[PDB]
Amino acid sequence: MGRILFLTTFMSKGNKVVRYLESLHHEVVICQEKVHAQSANLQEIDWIVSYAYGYILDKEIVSRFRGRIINLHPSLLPWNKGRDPVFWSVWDETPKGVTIHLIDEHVDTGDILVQEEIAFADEDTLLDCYNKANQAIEELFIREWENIVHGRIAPYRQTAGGTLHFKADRDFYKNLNMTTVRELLALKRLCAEPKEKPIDKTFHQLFEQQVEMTPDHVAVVDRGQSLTYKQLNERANQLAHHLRGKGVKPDDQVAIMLDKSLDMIVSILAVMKAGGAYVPIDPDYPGERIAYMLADSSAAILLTNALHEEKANGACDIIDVHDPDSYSENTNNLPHVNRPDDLVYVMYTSGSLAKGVMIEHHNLVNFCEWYRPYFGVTPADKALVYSSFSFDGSALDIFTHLLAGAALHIVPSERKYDLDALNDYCNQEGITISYLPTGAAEQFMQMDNQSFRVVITGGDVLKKIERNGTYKLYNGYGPTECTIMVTMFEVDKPYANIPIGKPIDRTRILILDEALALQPIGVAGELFIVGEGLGRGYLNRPELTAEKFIVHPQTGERMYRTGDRARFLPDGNIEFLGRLDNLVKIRGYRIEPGEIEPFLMNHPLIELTTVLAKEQADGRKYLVGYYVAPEEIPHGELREWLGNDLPDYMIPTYFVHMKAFPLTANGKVDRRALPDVQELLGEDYVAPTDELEQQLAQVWSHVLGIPQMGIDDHFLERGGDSIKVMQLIHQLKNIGLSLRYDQLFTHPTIRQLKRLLTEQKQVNGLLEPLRELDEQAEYETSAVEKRMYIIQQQDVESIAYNVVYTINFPLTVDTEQIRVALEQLVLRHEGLRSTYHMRGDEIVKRIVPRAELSFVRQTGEEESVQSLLAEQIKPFDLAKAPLLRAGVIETADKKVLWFDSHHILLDGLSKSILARELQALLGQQVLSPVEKTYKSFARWQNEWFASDEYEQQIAYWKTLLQGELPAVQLPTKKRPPQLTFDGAIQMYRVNPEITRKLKATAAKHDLTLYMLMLTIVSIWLSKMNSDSNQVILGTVTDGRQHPDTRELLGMFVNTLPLLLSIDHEESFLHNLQQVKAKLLPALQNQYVPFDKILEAARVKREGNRHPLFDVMFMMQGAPETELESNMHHINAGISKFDLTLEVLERENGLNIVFEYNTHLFDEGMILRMVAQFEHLLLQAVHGLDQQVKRFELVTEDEKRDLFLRVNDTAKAYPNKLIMSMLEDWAAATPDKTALVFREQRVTYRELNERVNQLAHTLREKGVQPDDLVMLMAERSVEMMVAIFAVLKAGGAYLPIDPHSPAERIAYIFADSGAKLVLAQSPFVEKASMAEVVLDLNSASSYAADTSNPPLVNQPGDLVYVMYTGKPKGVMIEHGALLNVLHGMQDEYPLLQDDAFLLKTTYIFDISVAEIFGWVPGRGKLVILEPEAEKNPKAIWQAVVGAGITHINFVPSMLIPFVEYLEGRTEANRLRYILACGEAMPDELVPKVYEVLPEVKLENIYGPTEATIYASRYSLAKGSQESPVPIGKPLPNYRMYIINRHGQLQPIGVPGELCIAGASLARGYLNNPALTEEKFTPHPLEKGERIYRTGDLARYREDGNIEYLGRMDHQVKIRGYRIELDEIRSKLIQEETIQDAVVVARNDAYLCAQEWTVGQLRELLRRELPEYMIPAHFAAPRTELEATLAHIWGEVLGIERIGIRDNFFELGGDSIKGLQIASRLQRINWTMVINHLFLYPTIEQIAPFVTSEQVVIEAAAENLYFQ
Ligand SMILES: *P(=O)(O)OCC(C)(C)[C@@H](O)C(=O)NCCC(=O)NCCNC(=O)CNC(=O)[C@@H](NC=O)C(C)C
Repeated sequence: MGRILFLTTFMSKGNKVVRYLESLHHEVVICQEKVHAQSANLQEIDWIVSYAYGYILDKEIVSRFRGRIINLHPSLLPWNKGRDPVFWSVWDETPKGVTIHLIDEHVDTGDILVQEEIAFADEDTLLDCYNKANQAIEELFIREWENIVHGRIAPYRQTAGGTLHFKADRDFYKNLNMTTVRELLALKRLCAEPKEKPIDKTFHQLFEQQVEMTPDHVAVVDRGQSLTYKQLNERANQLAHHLRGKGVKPDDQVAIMLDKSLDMIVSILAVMKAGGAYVPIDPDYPGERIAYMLADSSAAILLTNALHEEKANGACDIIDVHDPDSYSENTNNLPHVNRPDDLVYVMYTSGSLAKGVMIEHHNLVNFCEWYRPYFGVTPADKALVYSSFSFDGSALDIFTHLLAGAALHIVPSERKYDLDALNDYCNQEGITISYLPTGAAEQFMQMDNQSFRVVITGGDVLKKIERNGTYKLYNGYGPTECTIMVTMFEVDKPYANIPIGKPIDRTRILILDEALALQPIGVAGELFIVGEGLGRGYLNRPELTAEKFIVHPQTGERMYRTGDRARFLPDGNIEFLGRLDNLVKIRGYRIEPGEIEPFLMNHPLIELTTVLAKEQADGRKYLVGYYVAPEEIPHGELREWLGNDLPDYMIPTYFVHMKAFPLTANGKVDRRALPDVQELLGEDYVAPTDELEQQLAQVWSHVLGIPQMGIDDHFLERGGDSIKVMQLIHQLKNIGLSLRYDQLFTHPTIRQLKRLLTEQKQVNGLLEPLRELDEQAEYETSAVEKRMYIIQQQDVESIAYNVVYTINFPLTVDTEQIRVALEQLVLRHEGLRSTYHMRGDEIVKRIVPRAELSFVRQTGEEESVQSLLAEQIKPFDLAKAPLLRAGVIETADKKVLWFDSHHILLDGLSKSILARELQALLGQQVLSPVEKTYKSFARWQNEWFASDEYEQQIAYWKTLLQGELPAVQLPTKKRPPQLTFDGAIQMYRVNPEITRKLKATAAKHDLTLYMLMLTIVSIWLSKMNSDSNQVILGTVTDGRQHPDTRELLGMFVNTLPLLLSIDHEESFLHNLQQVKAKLLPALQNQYVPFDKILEAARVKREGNRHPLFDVMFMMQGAPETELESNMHHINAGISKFDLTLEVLERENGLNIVFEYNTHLFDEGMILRMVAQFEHLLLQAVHGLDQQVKRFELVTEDEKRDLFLRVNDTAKAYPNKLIMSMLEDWAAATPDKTALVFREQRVTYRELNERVNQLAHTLREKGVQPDDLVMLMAERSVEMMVAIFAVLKAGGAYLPIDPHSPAERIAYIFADSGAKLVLAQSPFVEKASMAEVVLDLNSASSYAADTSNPPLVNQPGDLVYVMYTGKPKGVMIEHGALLNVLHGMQDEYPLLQDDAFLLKTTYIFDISVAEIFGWVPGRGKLVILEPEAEKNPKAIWQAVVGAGITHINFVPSMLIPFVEYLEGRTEANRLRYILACGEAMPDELVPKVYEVLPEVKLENIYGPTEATIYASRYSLAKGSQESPVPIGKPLPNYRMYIINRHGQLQPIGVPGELCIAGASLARGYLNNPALTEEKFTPHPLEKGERIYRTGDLARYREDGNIEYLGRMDHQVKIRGYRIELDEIRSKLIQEETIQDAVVVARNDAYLCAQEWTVGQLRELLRRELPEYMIPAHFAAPRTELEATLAHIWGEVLGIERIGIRDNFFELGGDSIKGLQIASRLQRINWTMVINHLFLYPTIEQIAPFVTSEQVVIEAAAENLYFQ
């Protein structure tokens, strides 16, 4: 032992490490603050252990305790030294690990003691990586601390190079903690600084270079006149000489007021050559505007003519461009005075006076030097100067193409607006490339153009892509402040939101938040531009330039504040989402009107769309949808068209039809000339006509929050939920009318609702208030409160039903104001002051006046917040208040408020109420005191349980949940024997777009979003349950039966079992309506407690699963407060059920949370399932009229992973047929041993020559290719001589067992119709009814010619016909046999020194692998004596004597061969024992490797219709494979597992195995019907055939297939499939291995050296589920067991309970355990309820618990009053 000073600052004081040190009987002194060398915290201490310790230790301390200071750093030092190490281990892509090192004078550079390499998953979030890393360094310390303190570990120095980081180095990569590793590394590439050459040129320099390259090329074309490059250059130099002499210096602002002409191009280049920048002034601008631009530009010279000279009013030195005295005689290039950082132009932006944007030379050059190579601009191109020279569009028109040698065509403003004339000019002049603004483009795309090859657009949101031309379409984005454009996208596909593209050269785009921090990919934010497009700024306006042109506080880079919202897509392109301020609020919903335009244009008749937001003086804002179409479209039609996938507040109130959209002169839609409309409520508004219709409309207005409802307005499509329907019903009770929850979906408008209720009379008393209970000592609990109490008492140390939520606050929030407000809520709500105790056998509640809240204040870092939180999640004692612990973890950037409650208090609605009231109290707002208490509701409901309605509702579940309920066997792992509540979480986010389509679809078809998701979940579960027609799942309801309990803090949620049906042969919409028809009756009987529902159903209690259902589907509405939207639910590693799906509406989308049992599902299994749910969800929302059968579960990524891991087996194999190999080999090695029968040896030559003779004798009998001759012979050399001779002649051999009954051979005589029969002498008389019968033992049936007969067979000719219920003839071709032989030879090679054993009967295909397995490789075939296959002695004698290396065994016959060999030590040459014919016992693998080491046991599978084999799995000496897979396909084999509808099944889901490839059979002989049934073409093979095996099989994660039995011989007990092999193995593992086999009989029931009677059930109970226990195969001892029998019997209701009786079998539940424990406490016995689940028998549990509470009698006995 020794004293240890534990130094931690951002970790806790009670960590696993400290407690482990205390467990070793150490004294751990913990200091969370600074320590000075003279601090008493440094005396008598032997070690110093640091762990997330802020502050650096003093120098004297490091030297004084040298070798005794130990730090726990969560990194693989030397990598990521310092702060935030785990995050930097990912972002900098460094090695991952953890290090226990020594402390030196520097930051984590000391010598290492131990180090471990941890691995992060790409799909793990950063927070997941933090927990994994911090746990690894803690467990490593627990593992090595003793080896350190005892000096058993030698410190080693660090490998040289690594990384160091500090505290503020992550303040930009925040907001990224929930982002996965792959998505983080992607955002890195998409937003990290790339490595390029700078710009050392100006435009005139580059233009003067191109002028020398294409001097005589036409440069500008105005009217019919033209100008070449040299002529343009010389005319500009003349004017620039005159300008520079007048007094133009760099950074001057010479203005130009000319119309589009040649003189404009000359003028522009003259200013730049002189040295200045040109300020374009439109000659048509107002006079005051012209003067402002001149005054602001500070221009002394004006380049105008005589038409626009008087528009200056003596404002500058006018230089007429038509006066010859304005041009010099110098046509030589001027001397250069400019720099790449000089102004080139100043264009003004009238964003409403204008602002002069200043652009420099290097900005334009970077754009021009990118434009030319991007679009391939050649000197052969033609572009038009379309845009006015007062906009940056003309810069792209003029400057980008002049640097490429192209020709500019000046567009007269007389045209330009006539897009028909522009298409003419473009066609008759061959214009190839140009830039058209968005509005003009979308109108030009309706023109027949053949000249353009590239058309670029940009300015407004581009939507239309359908064009009448062969030109490529490009979309661009960019503000004038950043040159012209910064991103470019090629419009290839149709897009809803056409991307603005990827950044251009020397330009980087960043999507940031309001704090200028990096947003994750997909999350929107402000577009920030960085690169060589950023100009100097605004002219004479430095304040605004500092506002938009900012330097980054963390990157030091100059950025432009675009003010636009955008998001990065995964591909790399940027998607424009709108302006950050142009968001309008319609019906209280902030929307972007531009999101509606793509849906309206998708209408078949609308070709142009623009949605505008207009306002009325009253305040209300309305959307107007302007559309261009051939004629008008009905208003309702447009409301229907948008209603298919848009909510109501985004459906415009008014629609305006237009012939053509007005365009501004800039090329954009006018958006101000668009006609106006008019306070009307629309055309679909029908006002109430009766008193009841107005009464209902006001109730509808109150619930849905919409004023002036319509008679034909749909409740669900205007915001109605389930709670809104129940509100409507309750508000109608106050009126006096009764509406059922189902009648709303059948009457979803006020019109129909009136017709239903107008015949009803107002009844009083329909809504009774809740009576407030008078003051009492104790209060009775509710049924759900009792149930939560019963659950917690099973394991009184469980956190499964603990409710943890965290909220991240800014550091400005007073931590005490939170505590104060939380302490107010403890007073306001009696639930926070309620304590639950037990009075006898009754659970009661007691309210306490005041309770003390636990508010722990801590300090932590980002990589410790979770582990600081995880230790605060401790069990609750339901007898102690406040039942809610809280606290605040303060980091350097946030304050994490946390609280932990119990589900007996905090349900879903209680969390929303608590967040609402905390946000009010934190806002210093008043809180009107509460009015009702949970004690009142409990009494109300406990009384309602004795009503008549309750008896009606309990009959619904008794008449429904009784019978053989559905069985959902999800593809899980092996179910643990007990119950596991260990779990994890995976999340799937549905984007806001699909979320709208899901909601709009549900509303359109009288459904809620919950009903729609429930069907998708039901279909998802059904398809995983082998396409079941019925499923069972669970859900949760609010449980607020009395309407006065919606503001109370308590547990109300009730659990409902949902029995649903899915018809795969019908549409999604059909199943959607039938799901509603099964949910609504359940919601009408929803208030029966779940424990009573189970009892009424008379359900089992199988310990491997949960009652009634195993999967739960929950849905919570959107957050009502902002404090609620910023809350985070914590799982803490608990899964209450096998799988839970919760759909949470967050941020206009859907966050679907997958809570799963970690013992039943892996991370990869869940990742496949969340991807399959998305696959079905997208398939369904886009396939409503489609049948559910046509939806596929497997994803394209799973289809391609299954191919690569399984069906990628193609390998080119030689086409030399097996006969030609015997010829080729015999000629090479003629006297080498080929056959060995008994003690005689045949050589290749002897075999070949003997085979040749019988071949010639066969040819003269009419043996032609694809002719069949039957064989009746036993194991001999003649059989081998026969078989090979059949093939040499050209035919195929048909094996016929010679000892077959005459009826069988007659059948195969008829079906084959074959005439020839090669038989042995004892069987010639059996072939009596043939034609040509030859005795193989008579030299008459042989000939003299030892010559090899000619080759007459082709790779597609039949080689044998194996017969298999009347047998059928499987026809096998040559190349089929050649492929399985080459594959087996490539896998299990038989070489020259190796051999085979002929032991399988030739009426079995496995024999063929022995008949021919030796020919490739030139081995030998030892022919086992006939009937010796049953004698393992004779078998063994052969392998030892002949050196047999390849042997085939049926698993049943390998058992007697593994025996006998037990003990024998004779040497062996065996190499492969290939097993096939039946399922391999899991116990045989070790038995084989024990008796015969060095052998390689291999399990092979293959039907006769796939030659011989098809799949193989190599068993290893590890002996750990319980499934015993049949394996993966062989070379050029492909296997598929399909469902009942022909779809590929995913991993784990069972289906029918199917085969495909080269070694497939040609078909059944004389049975084309069966050939068409079992050999079918399939889209998986692209029209090629597949063989239906008829065997059930499942895919494994490895890829190896598992044999599940024949589909027509499948055993199912109560729906669940039975694996009878797993039953026998669990029965054989005992000592008495009688090896009894289990089989199923029908009465359907399972039946199967010890007097085991019913005790074997107890053995098969702790390993197998009750549905896989074979049905057919009182002695209380002490006073304790005698007592236990009485309490059990009295509670369970059973008489004479004996020990060794299963408590749960006797009807036990977690409720009856609490009763049994309660009765036992009053007699001072102590039983733990969890022990009942571990020791379900009395003799088992009586010692393992049932301790006594010691009673004493003393203290003060005698008193003496002095
Ligand atoms: P015993 O186990 O032998 O007897 C059987 C019974 C019926 C007693 C027992 O098995 C039982 O009660 N089963 C049902 C338990 C159940 O349904 N628990 C679910 C409770 N609801 C939730 O966990 C989720 N509800 C919420 O409101 C959460 N919202 C989101 O998570 C809150 C935590 C906010």
